[PDB]
Amino acid sequence: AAVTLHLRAETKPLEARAALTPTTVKKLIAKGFKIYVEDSPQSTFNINEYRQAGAIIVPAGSWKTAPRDRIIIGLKEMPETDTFPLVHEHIQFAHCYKDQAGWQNVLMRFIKGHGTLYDLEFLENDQGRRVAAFGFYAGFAGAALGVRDWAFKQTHSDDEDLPAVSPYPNEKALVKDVTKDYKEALATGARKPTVLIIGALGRCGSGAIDLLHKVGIPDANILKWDIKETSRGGPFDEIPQADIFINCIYLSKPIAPFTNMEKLNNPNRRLRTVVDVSADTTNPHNPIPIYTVATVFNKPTVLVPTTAGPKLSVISIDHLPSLLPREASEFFSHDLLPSLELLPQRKTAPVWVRAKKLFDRHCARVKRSSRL
Repeated sequence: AAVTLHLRAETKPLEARAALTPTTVKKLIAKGFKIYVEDSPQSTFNINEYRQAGAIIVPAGSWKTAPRDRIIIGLKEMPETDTFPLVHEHIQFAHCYKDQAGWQNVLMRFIKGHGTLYDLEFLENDQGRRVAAFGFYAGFAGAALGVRDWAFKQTHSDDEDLPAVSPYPNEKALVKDVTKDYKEALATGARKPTVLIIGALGRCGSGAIDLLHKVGIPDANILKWDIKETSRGGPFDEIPQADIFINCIYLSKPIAPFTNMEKLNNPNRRLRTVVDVSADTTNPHNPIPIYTVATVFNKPTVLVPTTAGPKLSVISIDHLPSLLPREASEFFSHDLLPSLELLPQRKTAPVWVRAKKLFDRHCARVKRSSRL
């Protein structure tokens, strides 16, 4: 019943996280698994770390010719330019269950090769909770950039914007960089910022709070809100009153927004930075209707066109965990490990059976002449 996992190197541009880390590979091998790991220069992990963990090192792309019994595990989707049949059982975020452009073609590759897709985004426990995501570090990274933008505004003129950001090698490095910016801001006479976090109880909230504490922002300066508070109904005066606002709650139904331009266009507004960790350009009812652009690492902030009050910017990056690829990967792999240990019995174990049945359901939606 021994299982063989093959960690394919990511091809998606700039993706430096990994589905399995050296630490998790070591544990799996200790559990009887056989693990192959493809060399990946862009990975934040050095290939030698996997070698020392006991992995069999192979060339990038080797999975395409690997024995059919190997389970191919990766993080991001396959290149839309690849069209050959997928014959293996794959574990990955395929992004083809929400009618994404070209989703049918994605599934057709599996159908043609008689392969199987166990999508990471829908892998859940028996209670319905996802087994592995990147919430904590999405909030941690979000808070880090939030502090950096707030600090930038204290040390530069409004004519300048926060410069391009890049992934950090480890948490210590990120905290050190944010702390430096932070201290430089305080040196000018700015007071320690007040931070409002909506969704403070979830993992994203926990992550944001952890970054704030580590940078030195007092627990007293953090207003921790969640459903209990948001249930009052927006707009919330606490948002314009805070120096930094971090949102961790995803809302897409018709309800009063958390804030709006009417409330932001006020000379007494203190708010300088809004980090919407739940940012989604595809959201039909954005609870923070003050931006339409999804910012990116090379241009992290976008101006909110206010008519009164100090310069206000939004950070709407949808892949914040990529700012700390190593830690994001360690947390993710750790959370995923228990499910991975059930692969030997994936034919009957609900966590995997659910994923397989989900795959079958979506495949059944695909009607093509080539299947006749």
